[PDB]
Amino acid sequence: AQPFAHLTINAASIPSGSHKVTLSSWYHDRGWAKISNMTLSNGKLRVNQDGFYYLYANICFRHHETSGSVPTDYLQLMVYVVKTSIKIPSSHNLMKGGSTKNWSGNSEFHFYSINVGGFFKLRAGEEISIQVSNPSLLDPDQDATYFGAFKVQDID
Amino acid sequence: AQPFAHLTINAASIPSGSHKVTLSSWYHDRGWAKISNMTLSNGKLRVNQDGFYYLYANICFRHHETSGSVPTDYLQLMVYVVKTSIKIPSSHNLMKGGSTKNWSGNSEFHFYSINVGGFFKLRAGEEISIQVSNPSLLDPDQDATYFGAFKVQDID
Amino acid sequence: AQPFAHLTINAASIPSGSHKVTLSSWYHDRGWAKISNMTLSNGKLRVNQDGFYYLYANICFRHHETSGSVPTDYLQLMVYVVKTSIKIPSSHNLMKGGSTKNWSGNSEFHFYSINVGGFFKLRAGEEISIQVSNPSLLDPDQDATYFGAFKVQDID
Repeated sequence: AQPFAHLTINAASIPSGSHKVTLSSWYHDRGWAKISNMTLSNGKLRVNQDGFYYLYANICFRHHETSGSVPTDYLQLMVYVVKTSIKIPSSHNLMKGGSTKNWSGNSEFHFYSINVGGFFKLRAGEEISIQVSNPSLLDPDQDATYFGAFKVQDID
Repeated sequence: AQPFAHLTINAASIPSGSHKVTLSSWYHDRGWAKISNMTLSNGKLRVNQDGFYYLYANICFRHHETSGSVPTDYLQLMVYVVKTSIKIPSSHNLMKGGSTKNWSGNSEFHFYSINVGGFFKLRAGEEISIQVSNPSLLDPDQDATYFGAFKVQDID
Repeated sequence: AQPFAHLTINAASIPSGSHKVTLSSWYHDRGWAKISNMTLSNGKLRVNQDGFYYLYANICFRHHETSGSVPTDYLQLMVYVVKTSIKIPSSHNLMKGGSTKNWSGNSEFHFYSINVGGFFKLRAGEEISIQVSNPSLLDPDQDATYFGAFKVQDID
């Protein structure tokens, strides 16, 4: 039936840096993770069926004093949903979300989630990927960090 | 026709504590609140028809110095969208969102909202409910705190 | 086919005030901005076909110390999705989101994004618009600030 995907983060895809990076490991076969009529290729969600899709992502970041220090008090926690063309490899942000945070001292725990959503016209061959800042602060739970898409209607 | 629900907060389901609780009272028949081919049973949204639904929630929290003061300098405003099943009961988190906030001195007025959304496969008999921390800080307005769902396609 | 819109901010509709305003200039014809069987009239999205629609908005605010300073150390960064009508002079709030935030001159860069979404029953002639506080702090990129709608089903 109509294409779709709901992907949960695989805790492998997370270095120990602050640099913005493409998340490359997502489950598509366990818990809430599912996919149909679309292809997952190392963090790249390829469209197989032309259409107007509703796209979305939810990203939680967290930090507990107990787990150690971090280079700085002030973080830029951002999420970018990117479209890339297998044909014309031009790459652009479909959506952006996030917040600057002062997780400064004398607080045992800090947490913050970001969500984005939107309706976009997609062509088979096009790929959707997720980039985030501070990926070492990501919350690994499946109810926490995910992204997905579902076709609403055909190209018109 | 296809099932759906948009439920608004009934200011009754609001204790005076900071412990996380399931919100049990939502309207389904005034203002923007509505429901069709779905059943609301004391805070639980039961699925009637099997399908792939888009689920969402928006939750607003606020605080006035005039109202008094916060339980602590550092607060944790969170939302959890929980799924349950007839027999074989088992609370399962579908999504979570939130932030840690320092609500003190600053301005007699503090506010923060959270939103979560996602595409899930659902079976008749399963129930969607909402839990939040600091429920006594909820914004009672129908445009501030609500949750809902709408079927997108049949199970496949 | 079924109606929809995805509108992106036109940097014209941005005053230099802190006063809450209705954003009056959106693109419907370039980049990801698109519209089908809905009509844009200076900031309001008119519904032309009765239906149950999914509505959404993403708003991003940001500040560069190089741009000068913020009107207050503690800012109210809010968005309200409002419904008005071609006929009556009413004005109804459908969703609200936002946060109070300290951008107290220290860090050289501040950013914060908000997103809201919901399922609403709409009649031809009703119009959707966006109101935000601190409009001079809006991020003008098409992936940062937008709102839209897509019909899910006919009225019932």
